[PDB]
Amino acid sequence: MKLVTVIIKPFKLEDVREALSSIGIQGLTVTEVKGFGFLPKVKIDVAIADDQLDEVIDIVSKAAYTGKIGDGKIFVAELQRVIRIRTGEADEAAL
Amino acid sequence: MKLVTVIIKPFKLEDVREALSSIGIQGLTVTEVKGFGFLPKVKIDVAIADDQLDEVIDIVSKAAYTGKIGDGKIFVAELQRVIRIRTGEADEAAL
Ligand SMILES: Nc1ncnc2c1ncn2[C@@H]1O[C@H](COP(=O)(O)OP(=O)(O)OP(=O)(O)O)[C@@H](O)[C@H]1O
Ligand SMILES: Nc1ncnc2c1ncn2[C@@H]1O[C@H](COP(=O)(O)OP(=O)(O)OP(=O)(O)O)[C@@H](O)[C@H]1O
Repeated sequence: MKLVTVIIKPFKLEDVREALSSIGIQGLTVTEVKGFGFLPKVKIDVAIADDQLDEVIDIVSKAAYTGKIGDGKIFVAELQRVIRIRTGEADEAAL
Repeated sequence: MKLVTVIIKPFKLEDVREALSSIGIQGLTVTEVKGFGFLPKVKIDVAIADDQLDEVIDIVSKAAYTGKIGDGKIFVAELQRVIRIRTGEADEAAL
């Protein structure tokens, strides 16, 4: 499992959110944040199966790209476990 | 050490916060976020010792459970280190 974090300009929220839906990813979390690189930013977190990693950074990158400074960055970390409180399903079954 | 992240409906904040206190966990961080699954959500992060993992997801799950869609999810990641700036204590001593 992986946790993929995208931090971008608040205006590209729509573009990345729709890109995500393309490959069947609707579950996600968005935090209003400030990035010093201080300006308003949108942080988007998404837990996925290992098999989807390259598929996700690909679609996100293209969705955010403009070629101009400030397109954003992608951060990847390992997720030891995910649990759906309602069912108790874990990992891939919890998504 | 582990980082346990709970994302739930803003109204269950109290229930989970009290559940946490039951097993002696008062240290925690809460972020107002939006979850697309877009609606206001409460993200609760809590760093703990390894020995407390099952104890924590157990109490949180029961505290949040209703059986109805939207009970929330739990995300677990490894924490390489924790430091208490004031003392310089690390890990379990930093909690
Ligand atoms: N090293 C970092 N550590 C933590 N947050 C970071 C780091 N680098 C960037 N960020 C976050 O990611 C956001 C997006 O970065 P952005 O792409 O705008 O950076 P830039 O340096 O201005 O341009 P570019 O990435 O195109 O060179 C930043 O506003 C900030 O919130
Ligand atoms: N795969 C994911 N990646 C990132 N954030 C997620 C993911 N799945 C859920 N979340 C976050 O967790 C919150 C709680 O999920 P919630 O339990 O409400 O999901 P659901 O699919 O509506 O219902 P259920 O979990 O009961 O099937 C979401 O609003 C979102 O902020």
